Amino acid sequence: MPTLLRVYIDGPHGMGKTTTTQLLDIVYVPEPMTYWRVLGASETIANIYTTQHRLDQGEISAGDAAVVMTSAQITMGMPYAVTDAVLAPHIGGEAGSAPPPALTLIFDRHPIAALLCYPAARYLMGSMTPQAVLAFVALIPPTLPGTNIVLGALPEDRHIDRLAKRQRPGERLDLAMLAAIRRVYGLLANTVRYLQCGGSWREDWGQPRPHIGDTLFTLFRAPELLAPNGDLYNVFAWALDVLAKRLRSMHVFILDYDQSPAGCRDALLQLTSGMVQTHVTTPGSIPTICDLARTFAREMGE
Amino acid sequence: MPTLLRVYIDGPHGMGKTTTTQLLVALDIVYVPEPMTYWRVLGASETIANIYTTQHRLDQGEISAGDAAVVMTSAQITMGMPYAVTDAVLAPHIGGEAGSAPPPALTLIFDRHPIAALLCYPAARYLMGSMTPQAVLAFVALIPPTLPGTNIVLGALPEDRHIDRLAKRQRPGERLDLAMLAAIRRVYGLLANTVRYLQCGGSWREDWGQLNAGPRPHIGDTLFTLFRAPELLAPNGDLYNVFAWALDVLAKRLRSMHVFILDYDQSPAGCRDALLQLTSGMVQTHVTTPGSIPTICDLARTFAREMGE
Ligand SMILES: O=c1[nH]c(=O)n([C@H]2C[C@H](O)[C@@H](CO)O2)cc1I
Ligand SMILES: O=c1[nH]c(=O)n([C@H]2C[C@H](O)[C@@H](CO)O2)cc1I
Repeated sequence: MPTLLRVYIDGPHGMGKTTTTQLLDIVYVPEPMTYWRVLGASETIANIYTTQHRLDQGEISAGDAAVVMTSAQITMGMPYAVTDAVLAPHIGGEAGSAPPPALTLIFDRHPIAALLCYPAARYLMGSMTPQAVLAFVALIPPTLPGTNIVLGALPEDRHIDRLAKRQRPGERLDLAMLAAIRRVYGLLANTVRYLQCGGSWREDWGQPRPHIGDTLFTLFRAPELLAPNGDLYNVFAWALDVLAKRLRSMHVFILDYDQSPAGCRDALLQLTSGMVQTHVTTPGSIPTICDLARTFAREMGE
Repeated sequence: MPTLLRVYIDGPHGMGKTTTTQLLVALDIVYVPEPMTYWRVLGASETIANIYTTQHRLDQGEISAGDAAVVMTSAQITMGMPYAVTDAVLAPHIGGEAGSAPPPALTLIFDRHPIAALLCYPAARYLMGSMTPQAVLAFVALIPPTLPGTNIVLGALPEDRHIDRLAKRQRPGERLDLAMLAAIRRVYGLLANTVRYLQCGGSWREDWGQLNAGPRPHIGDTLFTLFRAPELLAPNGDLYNVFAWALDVLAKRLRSMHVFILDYDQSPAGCRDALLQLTSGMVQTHVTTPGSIPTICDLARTFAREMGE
């Protein structure tokens, strides 16, 4: 059966991901901007940044910001969620990780962006409950074989300069969200290594590979998740087992962004060499995926 | 290898599902209750009270539509988490179908399936104007893959009788909304139809233009009929592909479910035995490890101990 290579370009916003991956047998599943702005709701991006502003300015409550914020995170990852679901059937097993794949699918972000990272970063900003965050983790789709996630690398001061340009419609420069999101993505990369090096959160919770204190597990030592004796409630501990399961099988690659669009584009091409591809499940899988990838781009990509 | 029998008793509230599920277990078998404690303390505060009050404010014209959807969506997310984590934690243990075939080593009886929190209630609330169709479709797209041996028992009770029942059985925060009762009832009716329409070979894409245990129902008698919303329609007249792809997920999730109907218009003991009768002809599954049994047993017993009642 033909082989496919899936590549999910992810990381904090304002790094140059999209603006260097478009540059990059090869299909590009762009950002669902039309779905965020119109199809699922109107100006979701604007709504997100405005609520954090009213929150920050004391015009609304933590609880107000939280319901508005949770609701919107559902809108943000909808296209990512259906795409996975419709795609999942065609993904076969690892391809003796071989000749060039029949198709390379470049995604502008992975389902965990809206299901884990942004929700985690907003909890870190005081606008989302760790319980809501864990609800989204619990809803992360199973990790199919060949899930290659490229995360971005760029110094802060430089990310601020880019961010100053990658201003989405409705977006407001919030260096705190920029720091909350950078940290979240940082912990994300540490979590994968932790899990892949054989770390057990249950065994390390009472506080070579990263320290549990440097993985995403640190965020869930939140007072809301703990019983009167400091015990993590089981529902939550089960949501953490699922986070461990989902993340350990992912393949993570770092693309340094502190270089030229060419260089970034050039680097992404090199990383390609160690990504895990897979076989499709049917003869028509490739053609169907392509049309899927083109139909998504036309409709929701702006 | 040891087999397992999972049964989710679902359907509208105010019918007697929880009582009979209990009874059934009072006759091994383990009970996975409604995460009441999660809905009112662990996940958030008084979520059921929050749900019924928001619709109310909506109805009173005190809150706008958008205000309510924002609250409903969030509330519905809290309502389903225990169901969703339990399902994701169970999954690695579920093996292939066995059948019924002799008695199972373990029988799990669930109070509602994940699709209640991720589909039925949201669809009923959309229908009540308290949530958006895109949001419902967003939940649908997130319904977990249907494990084999998914036996769903949906309840039936005459409308008048259901109404009088509701007029008693007090849930904290729940305020008697009969419009919501009918909505939830119709949603569950469409659900049953949908599973079947799907099993009789129905194709929503082939039948879109038209908008066993019985003949194939009409697409307009299935859940697909709710998604004929102008919000989800492209200027050309058809659904945008995002929503169309979500409906493909719905058909895929409900196609492998084994739905059964239980009559609630009888005594609690009757419902128990009527249910204990449906059970026999229900699909079983092996577990993936022998120790899946003890594992599964404790998860259920732990869930109940921490979230039930
Ligand atoms: O789940 C998400 N939540 C969120 O708030 N965003 C913001 C980041 C950026 O400003 C713009 C483009 O990424 O959208 C993105 C995602 I995916
Ligand atoms: O997703 C859900 N949404 C909802 O509104 N409910 C209501 C029904 C009943 O009032 C009470 C107990 O079931 O909670 C239940 C679920 I599961």
